Amino acid sequence: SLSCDASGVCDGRSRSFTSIPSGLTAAMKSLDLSFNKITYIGHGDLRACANLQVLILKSSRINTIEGDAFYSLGSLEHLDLSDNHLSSLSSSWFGPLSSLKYLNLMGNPYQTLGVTSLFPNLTNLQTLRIGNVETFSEIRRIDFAGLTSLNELEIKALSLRNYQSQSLKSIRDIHHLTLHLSESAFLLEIFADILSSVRYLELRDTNLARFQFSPLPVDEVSSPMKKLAFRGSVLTDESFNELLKLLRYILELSEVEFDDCTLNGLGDFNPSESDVVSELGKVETVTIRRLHIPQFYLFYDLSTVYSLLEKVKRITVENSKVFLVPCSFSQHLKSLEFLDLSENLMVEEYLKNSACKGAWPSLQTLVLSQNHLRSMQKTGEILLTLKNLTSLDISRNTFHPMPDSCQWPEKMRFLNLSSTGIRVVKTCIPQTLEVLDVSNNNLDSFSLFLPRLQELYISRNKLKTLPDASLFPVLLVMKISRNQLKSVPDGIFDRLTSLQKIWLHTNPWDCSCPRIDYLSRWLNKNSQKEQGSAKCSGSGKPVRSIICP
Ligand SMILES: *[C@@H]1O[C@H](CO)[C@@H](O[C@@H]2O[C@H](CO)[C@@H](O[C@@H]3O[C@H](CO)[C@@H](O)[C@H](O)[C@@H]3O)[C@H](O)[C@H]2NC(C)=O)[C@H](O)[C@H]1NC(C)=O
Ligand SMILES: *[C@@H]1O[C@H](CO)[C@@H](O[C@@H]2O[C@H](CO)[C@@H](O[C@H]3O[C@H](CO)[C@@H](O)[C@H](O)[C@@H]3O)[C@H](O)[C@H]2NC(C)=O)[C@H](O)[C@H]1NC(C)=O
Ligand SMILES: *[C@@H]1O[C@H](CO)[C@@H](O)[C@H](O)[C@H]1NC(C)=O
Repeated sequence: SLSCDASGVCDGRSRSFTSIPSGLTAAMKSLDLSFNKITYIGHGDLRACANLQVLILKSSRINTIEGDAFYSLGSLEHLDLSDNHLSSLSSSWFGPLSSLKYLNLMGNPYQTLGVTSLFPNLTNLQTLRIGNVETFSEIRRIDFAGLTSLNELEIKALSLRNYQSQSLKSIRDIHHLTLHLSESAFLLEIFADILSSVRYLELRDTNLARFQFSPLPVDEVSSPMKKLAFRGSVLTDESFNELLKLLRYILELSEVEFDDCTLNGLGDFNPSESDVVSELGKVETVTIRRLHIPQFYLFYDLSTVYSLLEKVKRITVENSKVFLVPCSFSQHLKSLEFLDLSENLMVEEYLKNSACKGAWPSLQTLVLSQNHLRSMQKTGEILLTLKNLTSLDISRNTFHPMPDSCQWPEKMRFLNLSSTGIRVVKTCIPQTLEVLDVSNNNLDSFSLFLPRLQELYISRNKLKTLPDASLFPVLLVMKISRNQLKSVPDGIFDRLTSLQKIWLHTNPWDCSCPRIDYLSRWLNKNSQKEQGSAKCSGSGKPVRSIICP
């Protein structure tokens, strides 16, 4: 019942197969037998497809596979056996897969990878995923023997009971290691074994409240780790300080991320300057998303973080209930160039303290997207302290109408006012602008002369008339989809002499011929410039298809 295309890609997915279909051929390049009910794979089921490159067997109900089932798949590059019922793995399955690049064994109920190294013959392996949520409980030294370099290694071990020291040490290089660990018990041992190989370590769902640092029993070496991320972790202010002590081993770390974590303030954590980490090495990017701090009144005089972020260039603290960045802290972020405080609780009065006289000295880009700002004039006035600011994003803030006169940072060339509920644009917006986004608002027209404007985004508004071409003599990009445009003045787009891209779709274009002639002809001569396709109101026919005699 399977169907193959002309390139040997065959689909046998979501059938009710209870066994590998018979009559497979050497012409098959890809076989998808996922979501079936193939309980057993025998000695000869896959012997005929010797040229197979891709074999997907996800979520079928495989519980038994004969040891030599893959003997003729010497050209196989992708094998997905994830989410099946394999409670035991056999080294025999992989012995003949010399061309294998991707192997997914995750989601099967085995407790360990077995007593025999499974991957020594997989010399070309690039991606390996293993483990499960409830049963994988031990990682052994023999587990990764034979593997030298991997682009991605994912180990799901939420129920881990034991990690044999040095298990991960035999791997020479790992570009991205993803570890699902529920407890911090083996973190020091694991960390010690990946110091020479891992370039990006990602730790998921780890409760690190009990984590405590101790120098590692390993020889000194230059670690290639550049990125470290924690996803869904639980920390205490004390354990966080302990984690920072690991930085001494990863001197090239440049980026750190904390997503969906929770930080608990002990309330007794009174560390001396001796045990407190105040240096952050070469970390230049810090990204925090959805951080939950239960009781902030349980933290001490957090001034150590001031010396911690002095060299950081990019900081993101998104959707974490931030309502204030104290002035003294802002003054210490001397190297900061990009600051994103999207989806927080910032209001003008507190932003005024956050952006005090010498705050964020080097700042070039400030994102205050989804906050509680109400006045564009007051916001611009407050930000005059940021002398080097060139880009400002205040989108998704509910602003009252803007006035005719406003003060803004002198170098500001980018301003995002998308989704701010504005009904009119006034001269509050400066002529220094090169990029303006006023999309998703309630605008009925646009008449602002912005001589240096290179990009205008005004999609999702209520314009019934295209803004005058003379308003943007050097415009490169115009986005005006989803408005209420029915026509355009003859020759208008040819007057946008620098135009490179334009979005005109989702508008009720009137394709009656003694009117749509110019637009249809322009679209035919400028297909490269159009993004999306303008369609006629009613028929839904592409505007370009219309030809007026
Ligand atoms: C961020 O913006 C600030 C703007 O204040 C930049 O700092 C300012 O840099 C200028 C030029 O280097 C300094 O002006 C100089 O003042 C002396 C007076 O002693 C004068 O003789 C010179 O002719 C010149 O006008 C100014 O003092 C300084 N502002 C401060 C901090 O007081 C800063 O360079 C920008 N950061 C980056 C990396 O873009
Ligand atoms: C002006 O600000 C706009 C509002 O933020 C911005 O549009 C938004 O751009 C982001 C970034 O791509 C989109 O985010 C999408 O991707 C993230 C991460 O994968 C998801 O979490 C989001 O749900 C979303 O799928 C937003 O969708 C998009 N908002 C919309 C609907 O417009 C503009 O790009 C900014 N203008 C300029 C010129 O930079
Ligand atoms: C891989 O298969 C070859 C087949 O000749 C076998 O000799 C070898 O032991 C297997 N794994 C190793 C150790 O390379």
